[PDB]
Amino acid sequence: VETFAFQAEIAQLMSLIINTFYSNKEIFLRELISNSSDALDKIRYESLTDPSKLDSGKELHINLIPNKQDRTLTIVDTGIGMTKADLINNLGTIAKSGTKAFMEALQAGADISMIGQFGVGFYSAYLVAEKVTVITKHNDDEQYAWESSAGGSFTVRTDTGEPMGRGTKVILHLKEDQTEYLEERRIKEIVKKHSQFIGYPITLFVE
Ligand SMILES: Oc1ccc2c(-c3cc(Br)c(O)cc3O)noc2c1
Repeated sequence: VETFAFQAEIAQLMSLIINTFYSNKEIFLRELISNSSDALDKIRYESLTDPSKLDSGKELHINLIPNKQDRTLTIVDTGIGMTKADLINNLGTIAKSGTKAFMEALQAGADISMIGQFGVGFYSAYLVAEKVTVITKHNDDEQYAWESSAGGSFTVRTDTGEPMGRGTKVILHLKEDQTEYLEERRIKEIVKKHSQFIGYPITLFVE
């Protein structure tokens, strides 16, 4: 298990998300589904010239898996997946510059819901999650698990869990007061409101 420090700017972003009074937390799901869509677009694009890229899984989709016993909401996609380097480099984002822009926008009157416009939507997960685990598999790398409960550090390890063919799984370990996001009707509402034009099947698992 390797432990890394967040860049100061990203730690600042995370504290802002965790500490700011802001009621419209539901947008985290839109942001994660958008990320999944982007990753699915990437593997589809690659497959247009090299169909063997889909040998690790032909179906391009997004699954939403609530588990009330574990208090987790898991978002699974069969997108391109991230390499170990992607994970370490802020989950494939340019988060330092994105955070700078986001901060400046907030000071000018923007609100947290606009986070995705700055390319750092992943971190909105911390609106509702006390811990986030990201399991990922790219065609050109091994399966890795990234994890952070904020507090300035994240870990990366090779994943010995259930193998995924290809793609990314974001496991949200929800805060005690945010269990509404495990309820079918609430999740359905959010998907319908914010993700109407995502061009991949979004399947909400039931329990
Ligand atoms: O260059 C990239 C950037 C992000 C992702 C992702 C990804 C990252 C997050 Br974070 C997420 O929530 C969902 C994803 O599919 N999978 O593969 C990628 C490749």
